[PDB]
Amino acid sequence: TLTKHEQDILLKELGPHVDTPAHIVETGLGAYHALFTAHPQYISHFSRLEGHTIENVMQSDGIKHYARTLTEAIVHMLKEISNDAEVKKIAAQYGKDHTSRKVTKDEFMSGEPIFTKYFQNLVADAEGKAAVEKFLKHVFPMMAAEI
Ligand code: HEM
Repeated sequence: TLTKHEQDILLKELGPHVDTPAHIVETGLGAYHALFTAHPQYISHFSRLEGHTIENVMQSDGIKHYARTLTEAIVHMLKEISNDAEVKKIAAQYGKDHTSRKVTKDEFMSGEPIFTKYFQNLVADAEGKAAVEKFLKHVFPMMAAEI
């Protein structure tokens, strides 16, 4: 798992992407955009997005809700990453929050490489890009266990 320094560095580099209400939504939007471009069939699995296509999903109201809650969840896990017990608990709950019968463990897990590339591209440098991957590779399976 992340060392204290890796957590600090990642928080620093993600900070300017997760500060303002707008940036928090913006960050989440990009992640889902990447996800739906690779897997447009996942769109209909998000209840608020039903009927949208990849052509128009980014303009829905629903995607802003999802964008906000995604960014918030990622940041929350990052902030607790040095608390083994807490991050495990938070991660498990976020997995459980994926109640929809439309989403499976395997579908969830397929988002890992996509979110990894996205967040790596979003952060500034090599040290942050490596920390992103270590961070996501660690937390994806934690959440998926409860899906
Ligand atoms: C970094 C990894 C992820 C995190 C932290 C995350 C977080 C969340 C959170 C917090 C919610 C609840 C939002 C609410 O109603 O309050 C949610 C919903 C959802 N997520 Fe994720 N998610 C992640 C990855 C994915 C992936 C890759 C998929 C695609 C398989 C996915 C599919 C869904 C679906 C279908 C919902 C339910 C939308 C609803 O019921 O309205 N998530 N996600």
